[PDB]
Order: sequence, then structure tokens, then C-alpha cells
Amino acid sequence: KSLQNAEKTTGQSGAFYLGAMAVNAENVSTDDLIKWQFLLHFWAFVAQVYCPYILDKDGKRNFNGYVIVIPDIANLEDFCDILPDVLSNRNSKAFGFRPQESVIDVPEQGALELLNLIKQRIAKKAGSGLLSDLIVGVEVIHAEKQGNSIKLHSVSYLQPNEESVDDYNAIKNSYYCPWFRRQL
DNA sequence: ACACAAAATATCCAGATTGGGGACACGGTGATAAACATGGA
Repeated sequence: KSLQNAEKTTGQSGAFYLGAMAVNAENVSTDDLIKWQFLLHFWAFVAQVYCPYILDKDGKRNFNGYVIVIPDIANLEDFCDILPDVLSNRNSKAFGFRPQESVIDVPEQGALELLNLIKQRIAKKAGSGLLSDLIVGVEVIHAEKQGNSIKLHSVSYLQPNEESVDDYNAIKNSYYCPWFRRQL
């Protein structure tokens, strides 16, 4: 019934992106249209999930929160083709209750790692050229839930590029032995 | 009170040796709290 008047308006909710509630100033609602809200019911599936952690004195991998990666699709027709093989070729290495790749230190690690995976699949899946032709921007979100409230830490969105390919190999052979080489 | 003259050649260290032995801390702990947002009749 709501979808009949797709041009009409209705309030948002905390299930989707939050902020259109109190608004931190004035008791005023938000502006939106109905059919846009309906499309936001499936954006979570495409999102990539990474698990961050904080070093303690004993070196235990104290996992806390999650890191979410959101891609900015440029070509809808091309984007829907590469992903079926990208998600089907993930590393199966397991470390305790988490995969090896699921453990990252800084939020930028997860977003940059996604670019490495896509280009390798681009080299495998023909018909695709540069990364920019498929992805325009990458969103990085750090979130954590405590009690009845959810606390945000960092929201970033900056310039995916292709000159960082060597960086992933530079850290695989270097960060394996120590734990403080992440600073460089 | 006048004048004249006020040094010259050789030489200025040679050997042997510059540390040895033992030891470089012991235990106990490495924050604790309070500060909500959406739904159905």
C-alpha cells in the first residue's frame, strides 16, 4: 500500500542509517521519499565485514566491534558480474573462531584489502579493466554496540586507488613476525 | 769626566714491560563508573 504512492514521504528509522531521529538540534524530521526507503532493505548483503581488535599488554587479540566496507558502484551492469566469483574465492584459512583475513588492525586495512581482491578477480574475470571503471569510492564505517546504545568511532570515504598493490605484499612478508610493524 | 770592545764549536738518552680471577638482582599488582533508540493500536 505504501509503495502505491512511491512519491510520498515517510519517516526513517534506526534500522537503516541513523541520524534522522533527534537530529542534535531542533525537533524537526527528515526529508525522503518512499521508494528510496524500500531500496535500502538489501544494501547490507553487498557490504563486506571485517573484525578489528585492540592489543593488550599480554598481546591477546581483543576483538571489539566491526568494520564495514561500502562500495560506490559506477557501472551497475558490470558490477553484478564480478562479485559471484569474488565472494566464492575467499581464503579458507581459519584461526580459532575467525578467518585469518578477518583480523585487521586499522579500518583502512579492510577497504584496501577489498581492492586487492577485486583486481585479482579482474585479472581472472575477463571483460573488466581498471578498478575505477567499477568502483568510484569506498566507505569505511567503524561501529560498536554497548548496552542499549550503539557508539560510532570513525566515518571515512576517500579515493580508492591502484598504486597500493605492492603495499599488501610489503606487509605480508614483514608484519608476520612482529606485532608493531603496523605503524609503518 | 772622553774613545774602543760585550763570545766562538761539538752534544740534548739507550730496553724490557701496560693486570690477572668471580659476580651484573630477588616478588607483588598493572583501572573502576555514570551518560537508550525504535515499534504498533
